Amino acid sequence: ETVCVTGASGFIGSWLVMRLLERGYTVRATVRDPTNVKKVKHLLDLPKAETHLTLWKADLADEGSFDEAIKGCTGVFHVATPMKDPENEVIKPTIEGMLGIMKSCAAAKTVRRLVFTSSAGTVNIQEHQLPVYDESCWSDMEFCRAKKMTAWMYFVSKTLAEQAAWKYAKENNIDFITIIPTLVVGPFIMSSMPPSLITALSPITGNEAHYSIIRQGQFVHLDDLCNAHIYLFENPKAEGRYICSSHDCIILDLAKMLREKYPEYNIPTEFKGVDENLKSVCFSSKKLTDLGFEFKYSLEDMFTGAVDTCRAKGLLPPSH
Ligand SMILES: NC(=O)c1ccc[n+]([C@@H]2O[C@H](COP(=O)([O-])OP(=O)(O)OC[C@H]3O[C@@H](n4cnc5c(N)ncnc54)[C@H](OP(=O)(O)O)[C@@H]3O)[C@@H](O)[C@H]2O)c1
Ligand SMILES: O=c1c(O)c(-c2cc(O)c(O)c(O)c2)oc2cc(O)cc(O)c12
Ligand SMILES: O=c1c(O)c(-c2cc(O)c(O)c(O)c2)oc2cc(O)cc(O)c12
Repeated sequence: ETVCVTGASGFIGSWLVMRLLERGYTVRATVRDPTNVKKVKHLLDLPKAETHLTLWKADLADEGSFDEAIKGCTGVFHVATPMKDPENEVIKPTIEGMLGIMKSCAAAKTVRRLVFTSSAGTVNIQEHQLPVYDESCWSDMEFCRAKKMTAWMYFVSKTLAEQAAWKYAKENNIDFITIIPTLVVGPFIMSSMPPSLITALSPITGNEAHYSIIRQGQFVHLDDLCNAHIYLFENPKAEGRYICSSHDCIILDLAKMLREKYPEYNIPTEFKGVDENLKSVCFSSKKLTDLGFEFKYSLEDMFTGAVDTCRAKGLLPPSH
């Protein structure tokens, strides 16, 4: 059958296409710029890309642009998201894009299910942290707007887009699933540095401005995540939002896993404002596992796959 994947040039999108191709789907991968060799080379190099992968130019800002790509699809995987005035440059596009792709799905008449990649930023952005988050939990928009932490506009954009999308999904018998990853970490097929690896390997690179997100962190392996995407597309019992997250630990525990694996790097021992009495916040993937889905990887796997791919590509120095 034929499935569309938006944001195929990205870290999650390209890995998902790979997996969908390996499982024997015919894939329509969407990109904003098909002439960009540094993004399409990696797509066109995937197994079965010659016979089962087609490329489609589309942009979330352009109303109707996903129309033709989606027409004749049985499934859509909406992974793409827009990345000075955030309210209009990021927020509105994301919501409109989202609706735009369900409109395009309905216009298509052939889509049986739409799977949206959401964000942990839709779940736990509030001032007080619960010890365990689940799918009934939603982020606090007034806290986002009033405090404006790093990435606030992506918290707000994805929360609003997913809620706007659920409205539409119930209205129009559009059968909609959402998957909520926490920090996605793993090897990758792209030659640019995955954004979430800038955050995950921050203990190594010393990028302080990324610590807050891993102070109390949650993690999922890219391959577990893509599988979860396909599983949920297929498994017709699937309903609702699904958290996809395999590990949680505070930054001390992360950094401590890393030091032991990577003596080679200058991985600090203590972090500002972080007691060992800091509780870890877990994202419960019970709803997903109760369906039957199983996680195949470990925190160690994630960061090994990551650091190995990053050095191989010259994105990380081999030591400090
Ligand atoms: N990685 C994580 O830790 C993580 C965790 C939770 C949720 N997510 C969600 O996962 C998705 C994938 O993120 P990722 O980390 O794979 O990011 P990425 O590698 O930066 O990929 C993002 C994709 O978005 C596409 N895109 C950006 N602007 C677009 C636009 N205006 N129209 C159409 N496509 C556009 C980019 O395509 P081009 O640049 O080719 O145009 C790129 O393919 C995002 O929705 C994000 O919110 C990621
Ligand atoms: O670069 C960043 C980023 O992209 C996101 C992000 C968060 C979400 O919830 C999303 O849904 C999303 O698309 C992006 O958060 C961040 C949080 C930080 O503390 C620091 C960062 O550098 C980022
Ligand atoms: O999409 C992203 C995302 O959801 C989160 C995130 C992870 C968590 O574990 C949370 O608890 C949380 O609230 C947000 O971080 C990110 C960091 C990046 O560099 C880039 C991203 O795209 C995300």
